[PDB]
Amino acid sequence: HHMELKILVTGGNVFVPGRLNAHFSTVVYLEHKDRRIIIDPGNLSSMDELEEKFSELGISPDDITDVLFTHVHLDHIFNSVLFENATFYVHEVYKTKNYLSFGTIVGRIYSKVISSWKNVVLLKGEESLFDEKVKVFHTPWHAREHLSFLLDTENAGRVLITGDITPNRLSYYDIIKGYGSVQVKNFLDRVGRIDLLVFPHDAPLKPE
Amino acid sequence: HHMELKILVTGGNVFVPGRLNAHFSTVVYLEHKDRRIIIDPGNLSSMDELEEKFSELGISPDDITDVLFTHVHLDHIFNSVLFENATFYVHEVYKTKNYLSFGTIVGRIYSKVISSWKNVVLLKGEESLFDEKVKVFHTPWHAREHLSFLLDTENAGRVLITGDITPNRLSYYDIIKGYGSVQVKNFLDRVGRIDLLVFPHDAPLKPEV
Amino acid sequence: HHMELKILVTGGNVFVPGRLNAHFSTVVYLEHKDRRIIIDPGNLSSMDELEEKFSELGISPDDITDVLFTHVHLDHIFNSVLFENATFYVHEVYKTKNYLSFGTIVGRIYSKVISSWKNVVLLKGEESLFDEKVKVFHTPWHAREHLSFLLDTENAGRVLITGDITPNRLSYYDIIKGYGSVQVKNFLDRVGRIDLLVFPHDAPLKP
Amino acid sequence: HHMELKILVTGGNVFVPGRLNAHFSTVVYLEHKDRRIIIDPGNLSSMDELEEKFSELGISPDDITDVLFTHVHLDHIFNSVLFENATFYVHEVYKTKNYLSFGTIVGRIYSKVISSWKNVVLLKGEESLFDEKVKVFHTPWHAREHLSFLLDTENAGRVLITGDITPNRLSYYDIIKGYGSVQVKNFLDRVGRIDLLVFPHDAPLKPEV
Ligand code: NI
Ligand code: NI
Ligand code: NI
Ligand code: NI
Ligand code: NI
Ligand code: NI
Ligand code: NI
Ligand code: NI
Repeated sequence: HHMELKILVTGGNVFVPGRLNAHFSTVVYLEHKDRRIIIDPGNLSSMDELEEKFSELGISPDDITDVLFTHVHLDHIFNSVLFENATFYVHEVYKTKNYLSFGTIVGRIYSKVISSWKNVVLLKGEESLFDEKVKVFHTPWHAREHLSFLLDTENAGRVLITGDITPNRLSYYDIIKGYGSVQVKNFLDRVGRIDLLVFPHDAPLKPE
Repeated sequence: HHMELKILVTGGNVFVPGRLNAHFSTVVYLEHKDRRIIIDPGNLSSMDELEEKFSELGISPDDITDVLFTHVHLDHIFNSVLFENATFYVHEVYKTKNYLSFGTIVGRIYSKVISSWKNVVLLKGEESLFDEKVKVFHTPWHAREHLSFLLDTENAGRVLITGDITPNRLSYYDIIKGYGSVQVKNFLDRVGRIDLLVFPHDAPLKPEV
Repeated sequence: HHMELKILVTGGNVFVPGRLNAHFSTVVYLEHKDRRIIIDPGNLSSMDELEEKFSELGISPDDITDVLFTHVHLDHIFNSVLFENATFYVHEVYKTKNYLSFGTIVGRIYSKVISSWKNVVLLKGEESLFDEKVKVFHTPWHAREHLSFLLDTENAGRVLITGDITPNRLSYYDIIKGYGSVQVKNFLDRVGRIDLLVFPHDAPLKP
Repeated sequence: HHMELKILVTGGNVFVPGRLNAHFSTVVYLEHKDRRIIIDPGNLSSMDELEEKFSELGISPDDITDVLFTHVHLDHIFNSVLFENATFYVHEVYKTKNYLSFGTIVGRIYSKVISSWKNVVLLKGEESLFDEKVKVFHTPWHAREHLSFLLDTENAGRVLITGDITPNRLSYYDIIKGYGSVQVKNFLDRVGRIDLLVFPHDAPLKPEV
């Protein structure tokens, strides 16, 4: 039973201080057996791209069975409100944050999104999920609850969903050049040879 | 009892076909007597600006008493989900649209936003609200439920919230130059002399003499 | 001799009053005989998409022979600076505008772009260009120099490059619904049956 | 003779892979004696904001005497084409990069911008400029030519223009939390107590005690 990967959205940034916040994460779709899995469902601003991709795939949001989060930042999780039948997976320490302290307005939005998750599995890191096709790593070098996911796929080989420990190619290159996070560098060394790096705010890359 | 206007957000556009939709409306705040009124609460992408402005004003979303919509487009209405204590005002023909036919995904979002409105006043056009400080016009030259609002303010004089019949200054200039919508031009002629045009996707403008 | 169309970039809008102006036009590429033609070269913010498309096509900006402008707005014309070997086509009345009056900063950028056009063909409207494959219409319902182009293509049929008289699909729908520009509506009636509408700030549409 | 700081633009990001690149840096303006100084003139997309700030200041691009670059990335340097009378300052090792190899189109744009700089001062790091009001640091943890600038200002105290070694507040917080660049962290330790951090793609921040 093979796991197939599709990148529904490659993420990016839209940010003007005090005026515009439309960051949007990469959205990863996986099919394995009877599971239809999303990692980082993304932000509202990706709605038209997702509409198009769901239509190509012949599926509805109602068919998504499992949704995993690298972390609890709105630009990665907002679209979670679409998936009423999914089980949601997230690192347990997210429960130690007071999201209502994020600002009157912003906190209310986090709270409404988070409250919509009716079935939640809390992770610790090191789990291997979906018949060992998905390995979970606790990678708290961005947010305390941050996770990265290593995927054993048929069509794309061994794929690392980095999350925001490496938001884009430049951040990855900074690690290679030796002046980035020592923790992230050590983590990448631990993971070892992979076929594809899937960043949250850039197009993916085959490591050199 | 004077009505005071503050423009919390001047709107704009962020659109890349097939990739990015982050249009965001102008957000207008009005204080009159014990009412705290918003016209077009805007889009999620304005959340940091709104945070700042609410903080300057010393208010919370819970203090908003009334929210009016030019029309039912997400970039104007999304933030309506923040105002749990407000009465919502919208043109009655919005009920004749099937929002779930807007796309599986996009329809679901519209439906969830619209369902959050627990107290709704249905407008027809021509209403004079808030002790005659707000005049409602049915201006369906964009969407069937579209409304424009004329405000009698103390601090900004006579202010027309156009909505999307004139999204920005260039669209207004096209009317003035004679090659824009005949219906919108007629409407502006009807309204007559005003002090300020507040567009949904641009900075406001003092009109030509 | 057939004319082939490729849409290199579908345009859009990025605009925050007082803070951000990154509007970018649709960029149309046409090959006909030995001509490599661009209509509305676009804005700086399309640079990565253009790099990718030029690389797919196996061409350089040096190989572009002809560049036509719907009108002289920066989000349509900026990338003209890349095409040093091209002949530029533009409506003659652009010369009657004082671009340095656009603002000290913005005027300077217009002036620098416009000064880079070394070979210019001035159009009036109604011209048929490239062995009658491109018909030029003067459509001054946005800017006095504004042009629209009707293209007789092999791969996409009859294609109207609207320019900013209809920036996107919504503006076209407003005309269909009867409350948009009467002049644009009459223009579209005059053009008649076409296979594709190519807007400057949206994906194209089969009418 | 005091040096006055004005932040003309706070920078940001606009990036959609394969479709849109409109990153734009913070733009810093300094007045000292007869000098009108820009650090990182920014990107084309800031043109309306710059227009408005230049108008407020009562100056033209022709009045800018000095322009310094944190580094040679288009979103920081593009607007350099506006300043015909300026001396440009940049780390010498930029000359070792082949900008034509950045891609046919992108390389062309870099080359045209860089060619417009008629008077250039090549920096090495550790220079003290403008009567010692500006200290230059070689901070190559982003690009080989990358510089940061420490400013002694009258109106904002001691200000660090970080450049892209810390693009925004989150990158700075990562350093404070202990999992960011060791080199950047050691650099901030070396700089010591300052009043303001000016990031290239975010609003500035008063540092942590
Ligand atoms: Ni994050
Ligand atoms: Ni992120
Ligand atoms: Ni609308
Ligand atoms: Ni709108
Ligand atoms: Ni235009
Ligand atoms: Ni345009
Ligand atoms: Ni950089
Ligand atoms: Ni930068």
